[PDB]
Amino acid sequence: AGSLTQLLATGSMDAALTQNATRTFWKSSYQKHSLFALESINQPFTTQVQFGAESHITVNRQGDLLSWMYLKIVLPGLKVQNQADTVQPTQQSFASLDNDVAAQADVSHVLPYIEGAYTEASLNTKEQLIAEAKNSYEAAKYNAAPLPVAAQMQSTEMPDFDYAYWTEAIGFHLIKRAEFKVGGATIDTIWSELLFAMEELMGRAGRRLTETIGRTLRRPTELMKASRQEQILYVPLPWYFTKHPSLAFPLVAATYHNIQLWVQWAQLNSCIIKSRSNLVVLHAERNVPISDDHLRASLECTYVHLEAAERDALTANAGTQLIVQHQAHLQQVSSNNVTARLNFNFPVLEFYYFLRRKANKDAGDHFNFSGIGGRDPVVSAELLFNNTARVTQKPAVWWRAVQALQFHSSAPLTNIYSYSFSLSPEDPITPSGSANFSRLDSVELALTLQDDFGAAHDANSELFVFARSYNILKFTNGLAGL
Amino acid sequence: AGSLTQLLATGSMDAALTQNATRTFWKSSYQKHSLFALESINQPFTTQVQFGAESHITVNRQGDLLSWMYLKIVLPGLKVQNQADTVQPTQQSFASLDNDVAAQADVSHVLPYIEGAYTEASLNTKEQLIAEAKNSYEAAKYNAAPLPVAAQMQSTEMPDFDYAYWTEAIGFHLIKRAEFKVGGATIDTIWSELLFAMEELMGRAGRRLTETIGRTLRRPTELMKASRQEQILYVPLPWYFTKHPSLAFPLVAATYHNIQLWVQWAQLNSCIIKSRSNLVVLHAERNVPISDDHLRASLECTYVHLEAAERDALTANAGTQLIVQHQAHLQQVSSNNVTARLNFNFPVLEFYYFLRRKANKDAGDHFNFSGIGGRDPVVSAELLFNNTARVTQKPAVWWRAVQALQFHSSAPLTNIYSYSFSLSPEDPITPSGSANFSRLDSVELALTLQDDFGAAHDANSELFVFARSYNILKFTNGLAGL
Amino acid sequence: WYFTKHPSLAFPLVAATYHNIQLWVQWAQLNSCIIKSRSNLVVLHAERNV
Repeated sequence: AGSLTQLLATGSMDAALTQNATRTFWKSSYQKHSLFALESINQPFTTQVQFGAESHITVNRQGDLLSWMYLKIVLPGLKVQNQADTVQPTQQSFASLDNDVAAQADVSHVLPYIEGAYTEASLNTKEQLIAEAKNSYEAAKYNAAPLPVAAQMQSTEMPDFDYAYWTEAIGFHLIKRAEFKVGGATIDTIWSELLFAMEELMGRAGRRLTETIGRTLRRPTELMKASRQEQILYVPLPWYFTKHPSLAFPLVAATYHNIQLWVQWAQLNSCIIKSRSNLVVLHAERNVPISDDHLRASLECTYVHLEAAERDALTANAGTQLIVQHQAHLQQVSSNNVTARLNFNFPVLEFYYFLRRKANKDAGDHFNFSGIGGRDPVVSAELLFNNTARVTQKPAVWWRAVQALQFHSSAPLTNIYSYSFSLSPEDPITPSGSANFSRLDSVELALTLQDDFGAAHDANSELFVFARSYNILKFTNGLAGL
Repeated sequence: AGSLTQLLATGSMDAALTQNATRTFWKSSYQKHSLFALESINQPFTTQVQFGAESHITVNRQGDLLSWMYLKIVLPGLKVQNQADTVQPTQQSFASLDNDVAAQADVSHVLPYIEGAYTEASLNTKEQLIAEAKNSYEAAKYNAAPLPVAAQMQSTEMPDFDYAYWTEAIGFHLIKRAEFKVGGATIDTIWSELLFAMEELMGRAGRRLTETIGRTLRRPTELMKASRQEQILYVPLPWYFTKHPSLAFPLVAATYHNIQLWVQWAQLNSCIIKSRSNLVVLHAERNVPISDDHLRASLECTYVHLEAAERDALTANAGTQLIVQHQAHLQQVSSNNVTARLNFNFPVLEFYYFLRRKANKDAGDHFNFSGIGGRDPVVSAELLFNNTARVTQKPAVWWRAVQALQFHSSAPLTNIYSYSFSLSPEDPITPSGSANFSRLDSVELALTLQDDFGAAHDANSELFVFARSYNILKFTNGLAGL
Repeated sequence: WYFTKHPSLAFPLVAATYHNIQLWVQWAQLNSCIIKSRSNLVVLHAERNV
């Protein structure tokens, strides 16, 4: 009686929701699709792959569309030997944990707050004086309550043996820059720092790229274990056509253009960290000093094979694809107040920004975007259009956590900040907002950074700003162009 | 002036995106739906439930559709007593940690690499010699750099007291096989190993089945804590009709067919691990030896009640549902080169494969798909159609991590490999690609496994291959059939 | 086989489309394939040590 009465208890308001219902929950409807197949094919680079060099590949035409694209990287296992035991000790310098430049830079900021005879003190007494000076510095700069000295003395249990390892997220770090080219024109460009920021914000829970890029979430012991043997990494290249099947790049519609991936590789000296400064780093299998020619890479592409009728239709009329392109503003930081002039073009969906200390970069911690003592490097930021506040001054947590909560699949674990003009900037096919920067005379991101950011040992810290913008790729008569 | 100018700054390209806009972001539109209610009802098995037996239930007709289905399992708490203190010590044998068959099998592979007097050595000296021999084995087989001996000596802090526990993910392990039957015909079949693989790949972040199936992510101390008291598990049965409301099984349209769930239960000896070989395992409440009749299970079904008009429409014309069925190829492995002949039928969406060492199975670690020393058991795999490479030789990481990244909600924490012909194999209502195996004369999965896989103590290791295939379930005149 | 002796005798697969072509091989017994230095030796697979 009650359940039937609920179906009868309808009024004029229910008519807007349920009158002439076009859907039922109790019967499945499905759509028929055209026939297609997927094939994954690995392809060698056209030029030699080496650390610090640029390499390119011309993408083969082994199907009708191009869907997924992965850079397959093979890194050798690492071993170490004392320089005294080596017949040829001359190698490039690597970052070493006995010379922690990041910890030395952090100590340099607290030196003015050390009370007593620091120079003559025992090692254990120096560690105590540094921890007390950190409390005095943080009280003076941040009105922080002092932490117990014992809580600041975190011994990272480092192993009592010699090692070397590939840096955190080495699969991204290796790709300093990649360019997707069609007919000799650059269609899009991606950077190591952008790839990491995109994975932090858009990386879905349970599908994080951890193993696929050599990322351990800053657990040095896991990087050491992984680095003792050969590593095979599959780094996704997040081009517009890899984001949705309807955006797959129509190879058949671009028949008269070569499709190329160009990759600028990281220098070998930046890719490795060692336990001690006096160690030589060896290729674990070959027992020779590690060299720039030990980098191996290939391109793994997923091709789509279409039925003849769909292939012929796509060849006759591929039309236009909405694309997202990436733009970069890279700036050196030498002061706590920084203004970035964002000379980006087109309808910008969103931008990301973050800072890297010189000391973190020099320590080989390339994706450590933290400030001094691991703090947030940004105090506040403001966004100006033509000297008018588009976003008034907001604290770092608003740009990092509130923007990520509103617009992104994930909140960043590092100090990555974002701002979206789009309601859904991760939707590759549905435009949901933008600001046209080609119609603004000035776009300025004004930053107030933490105290002493870009001073002394951190002179030439880096500001990264990346923007995502809409453009249109047009296919006509076997040619493709922006 | 700027924001109004952006709305006016439109050209012929914007017309394809925004001309005659059929959607606004500033006004919600909603659809009205028909009236329905959901009811969860628990039902006993029609036959006795016991370990190692087969049991069935005829599903009641308590609503118009059948939606969710959970196997509700009740396991008793476990206690242990010394065999010497027990009036009836005769029980089935259980795996025991004082007789670690998996560790003994791993030691057997490194015996040829032990230098010195192993037989006469002290226990601590034997552990050192085994860790050194592991380095020599891994250097010889994999060109691995040696790990410090202290880093290989992981003491799992096992408690200094007697215990027994239910094996990891016991809720899946208990279900050796389940069959969904309609009118005496098997509509679909699921296996323990498939349920685990499906949860690894399709299990969403924050909705993993951990507690609901007795899974701890291989933390033995948590399995021990849970096993001291009665456990109630709710194991989801992932039938086609549980995946989307429009696929709910139309009970009213199948009025003349009995709907049955058949379950083949795991043997009790495989479900329990104990600290020591000389312990008797007791039911914690009853203080009697644990026996095959201590398994309790019931079926929890979610029924849908429809409004009379929708019920009558569905009874008159339920039509056809697209269904996904599961197929299995199960093979013994006795060599490092394995060819699996996949005699699957219908349009296959995707397949999963993985290996289990005999030693891991015998140790009661039923979902440990790792190789020797916890390594990846697959070096490479190739997929052939009619002796032509459909997927050329690819390394294990491509089949495990790249395929999961492209097509699945999650990456597996265990050595589960997949391959999809579908762009969205987790979409239950939208076909997005398949390969029709009923039109292929041969489908071969060729595997190169790690060295010594399936040799000696691992003779009769297991290969599992599961496929997901499309079929159609038809409803006509109160009957249902494939 | 006759078709391996001269190019003009190559077996015309296209002309035999409705017949399966099969090679059947009867293998020698393992006991006949091996000779050893001494009667009291066990013969092992060199790689597998079985």
